Order: sequence, then structure tokens, then C-alpha cells
Amino acid sequence: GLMQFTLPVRLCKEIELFHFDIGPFENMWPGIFVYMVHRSCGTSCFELEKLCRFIMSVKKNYRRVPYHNWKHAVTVAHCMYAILQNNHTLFTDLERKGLLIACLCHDLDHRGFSNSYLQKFDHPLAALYSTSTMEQHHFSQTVSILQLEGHNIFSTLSSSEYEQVLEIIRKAIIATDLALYFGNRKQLEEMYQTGSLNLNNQSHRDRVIGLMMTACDLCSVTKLWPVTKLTANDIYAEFWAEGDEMKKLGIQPIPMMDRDKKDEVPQGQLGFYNAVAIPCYTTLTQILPPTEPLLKACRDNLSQWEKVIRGEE
Ligand SMILES: CNC(=O)c1cc2[nH]c(-c3ccccc3)nc2cc1NC(=O)c1nc(C)ccc1C
Ligand SMILES: [Mg+2]
Ligand SMILES: [Zn+2]
Repeated sequence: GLMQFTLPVRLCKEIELFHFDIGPFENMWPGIFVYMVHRSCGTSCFELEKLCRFIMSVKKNYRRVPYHNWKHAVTVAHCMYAILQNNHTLFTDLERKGLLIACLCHDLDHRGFSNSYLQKFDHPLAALYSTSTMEQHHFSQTVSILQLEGHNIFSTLSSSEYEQVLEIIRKAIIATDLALYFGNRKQLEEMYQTGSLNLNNQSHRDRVIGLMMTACDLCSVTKLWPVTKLTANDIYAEFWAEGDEMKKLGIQPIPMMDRDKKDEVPQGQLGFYNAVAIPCYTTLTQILPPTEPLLKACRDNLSQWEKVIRGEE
């Protein structure tokens, strides 16, 4: 009850900023996450005996892959933390509880391969869930860990509060399927421009929570340049690995994943910032003005990639 977590001063200050990096010390990430729940939700939201055992179970069910790892789960969780703290009064008690757990769980038991690669491999998980394949799996694995003796961090919720929080988490994890992002942003775009966006419309909060999740999951591109650049290596190490496995199934992989076309990479970063990253945080900024620092950071980094091409690094 009376046991706060307390970070070193530099972390105590930087963590509140959007562009904070959670650092190379694995053992401090659970403290960081727990810190963010207490400040975001209340000291009282979850039993600490139980939260700690849910954290360490989730930590274990992320694999040792180059990008889609435990450091991603906490990084994404942190960016939602920043969004929630800068939009204090826009979100229910339940949404703040469910959304931080969603982000920590959003990529559970990821193997470093796209939904596309699962379908062309004929992995079983592709037979079991035709669309948003990894994403239905991640939610699945989330409800597993919630149901281990001693891991139900929600058991003090009422029947119907519990039913709402599991429904928030599911939509949130499904919304991380980038394939559904493009359609979701467009609807939110029209709704904000035609003035029809209504945050008490539940189907509308859903859409907005969808965009938030996309923005947190892409937040790699919203860090200072040297974090963005070094993360790109991790992202591309999975992509080229999947390309290698595409080639083993006798398919030429798309250039994004072909290690032979590293040269074309800076240009592929341009298309990505232009087609996905910039729009995402633009639309987010319009709906949630306090999230403008993400948009600014993303633009600074688009500008760093333009330099990489122009020979200037
Ligand atoms: C949907 N589209 C994308 O995700 C994309 C497409 C690309 N095409 C090329 C490319 C390369 C060499 C030659 C031609 C083309 N690089 C690409 C990188 C991409 N994404 C990320 O970097 C990326 N993806 C996530 C989910 C989080 C962060 C990042 C930073
Ligand atoms: Mg994912
Ligand atoms: Zn992710």
C-alpha cells in the first residue's frame, strides 16, 4: 500500500517525456513499468504481489528476437504512458488500467515474422486465425497469462468491469495489426474534418484507441536520431531474416526484406515516414493536441533520413 517505486533523478525526469529511452539495463524495466502504472492509474489499481508475477510471466513469453522483444513491450507501454499523462482527464480508470497492460502484452510470443510469412509457410496459427494472425495469438497468450494461479491482476474488478477491460485489451492488441491502421486513420480523418467525431460514441473511442496503439507501436520513429537509427538495425535484422526464409520457400521477397537491397533502405525509410509514420501522428495530434511532441520528433527524423541520402551521412 505505502511502497512507491522511485527512479534515479535523470530517469524520474526523462520518463515523463515522449522520446525517453528505457536504457540497456534489462533488470530495471519492470521497475520502470510498475512506476508508470502507479503514476498513471494509482498505487491501488493492482495488488503488487500479483502485478510483479504478471510482469515476469509476460517478460518470459517474449522471445529473444532482434526487435519484437521484451524491450519493445516496455518501450510501447512507455509511450502510451506519455500519451495518458498528457491527456489526464480524457480517459476512464478502466482504460488507463487496460491500455498499459495491452501495450506490454501487444507482441507476446512473436517469432520475428509477418502475418504474410505465417500464411506462405502455412504455419498452423494461419489456419486457426485467417486475419490479424499474430495479433489474435498475442491476445490469446495474454488471457493465458491472466489465468495462471496468482496472475489475475484484475480479480478485484466487478464481473462487468472485467468484461469491459478484456474487451479494451482485445481491440487494442488487434489494432496493432498495421494492415487495419490505414482504414482506421482514414475514418478518423473524415470524422475530425466533417466535425462528426464524438468521444462518447464508443465506436469512436475504439477508433482513437486504435490510433494511439499504432502510434505507440511505431514510437521507434519518434525518439532522438541515434536511438531511431540504432533501432532501425534491429527492425531490419528481422525483415532480412524473413526475407531469407521467403527465399527458402522459393519466393523472391519484397525489397523491404531483401538483404541484397540495403542500399535502397534510406529511400524505403522515406516512403514509410511519408505513407505511415507522418500521417499517424498528424491525425493523432489533431485528435489529441498534447501529443504534438511525437509529430515534431517524427518530422525531425524524416529530415535525418533525407540527409542520409543527400550524402550528408
Ligand atoms: C508498411 N510498410 C513498412 O513497414 C516499411 C516498408 C519498407 N520498405 C522498405 C524498403 C527498403 C529497401 C528498399 C525498398 C523498400 N523499408 C521499409 C521499412 C518499413 N518499416 C519500418 O521501418 C518500420 N516498421 C514498423 C512496424 C515500425 C517501425 C519502423 C521503422
Ligand atoms: Mg506486433
Ligand atoms: Zn509491436
